Amino acid sequence: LLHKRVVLASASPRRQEILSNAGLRFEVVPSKFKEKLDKASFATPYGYAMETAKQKALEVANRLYQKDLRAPDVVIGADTIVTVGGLILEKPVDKQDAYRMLSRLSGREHSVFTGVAIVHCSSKDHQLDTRVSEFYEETKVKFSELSEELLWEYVHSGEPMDKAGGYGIQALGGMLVESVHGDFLNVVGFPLNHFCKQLVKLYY
Amino acid sequence: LLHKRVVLASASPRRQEILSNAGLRFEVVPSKFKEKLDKASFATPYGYAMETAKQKALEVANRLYQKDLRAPDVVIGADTIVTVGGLILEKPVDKQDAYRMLSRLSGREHSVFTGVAIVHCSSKDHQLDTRVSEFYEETKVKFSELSEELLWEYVHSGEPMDKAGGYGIQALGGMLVESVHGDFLNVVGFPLNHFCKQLVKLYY
Repeated sequence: LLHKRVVLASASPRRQEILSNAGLRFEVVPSKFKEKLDKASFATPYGYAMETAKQKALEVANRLYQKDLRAPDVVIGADTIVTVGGLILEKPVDKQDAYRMLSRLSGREHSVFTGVAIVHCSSKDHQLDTRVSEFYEETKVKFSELSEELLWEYVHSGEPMDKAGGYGIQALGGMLVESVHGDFLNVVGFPLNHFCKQLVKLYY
Repeated sequence: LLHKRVVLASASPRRQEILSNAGLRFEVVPSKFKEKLDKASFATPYGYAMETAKQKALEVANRLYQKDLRAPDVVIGADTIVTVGGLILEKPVDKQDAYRMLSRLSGREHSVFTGVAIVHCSSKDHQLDTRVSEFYEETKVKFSELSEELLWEYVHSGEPMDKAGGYGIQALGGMLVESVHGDFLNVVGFPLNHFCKQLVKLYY
C-alpha cells in the first residue's frame, strides 16, 4: 500500500486522523451515497454496516473511474453504527434527536459496530472490476446513569451532531463514557488494528 | 466549584487537557513531592497510587498555604501506575527504561491504576483545615505483538518519557493498544468519569 493509490471514502475528520496517524497516506473523496439501505433487511447490525461501507466505497470507485478513467488501486469505506437492545442508532438529524439517542444510551451498555470494506479496483475492457473484502469490529461501551442536567449541556456541545449515536469519547464524552470494552479506536470511528491485520492476509 | 479556586497538582499536559476539555477551569501548580513511597508498605498497588496522589496534593496545599496563607479551596492530586503480573511500572527513567517497559508490555495484558486525591481546604481562622477524599480507577489494557525496532523508534520520539508504563494512548498511531477494558481516560492519565461521580458525592 506504499505504491498503491489509496483513497478514503469518508469526510469524517476522525477517520482521516486515525489513518494518517498510522502513517497511511490516502486521498479523501467523500461518497455521494445519499441513499441509505433498510436496517430490517439485514440479519445482523454489523451486516448492515459492512454493506453500507461497501456501497460507500463502490460509489467512490465508480465515480472516480467513470470521470477520470483511472481505477484507484484501493478504496476504503466505513460505516459506524450503535445498537441499544438491538435497535440500530445511526447519526443524528437534529440536536433533540441526539437527546432521543443519548437518553437511551444512558445508564446502559451498548455496542459500537464499524464495518469496513477494502475495495481493490482494476480496469480492463473499459469496465471497472471490483474485488471487495469486508470486515467489522465491535466494542462495548457503558454510559453512566445520565441526568438531563448533563444531557442538555451535552447536546449544547454541538459535539454530538455528527457522531454515531450522538457521542464521542475524548472531548466532553468523558462524563458520558463510564467504560469501554474492546478496540477503542473502533469507538472513535475506525478499527485501525483490525484493519492492519486484514491487509496482510489479502497480500500474504 | 461554581465560586471556588481549583488547583491541579501535576505537570502532565494530558491531565490538564482532560479537565479543561471537561469544562472545568482551574490552575496548574505541580507538586514538589517525590514519588519515593516504599511500595512494600502497601498491600495493593492502588493503595500506593492513592497515597502518592494524596501527598502530591497535600504538598501543593501546604506550599500554597505557607506562602499566601490563603488556602486554595480544593487541590487535586493524581498518580497513574501500570502493573504487569504484580510488577509496578511508573514513569520511565531513561530510554532503556522506557524501552524495557513496552517490550515487557508486549503482547501482554496489563492494568492501569490512577489514584486521585481531592483535598478540601479552609483557612478562615488563620490555620489550614484539610479534608481529603481518595479513590481510584483501574483499566485493563492489552498490547499487540509489535516488533522491537518499531517500538524502539517510539522511544526515540520522546513520547514514553512522561507516561506511566512509558506509553500514551495514541502510541504508534494507535496500533500499540489492542484492547481496553474500563475507563479509557483512566489510561491516558485521569479518570474523569469517576472524578465527576465523586465530586457530586462530596457535596450532595
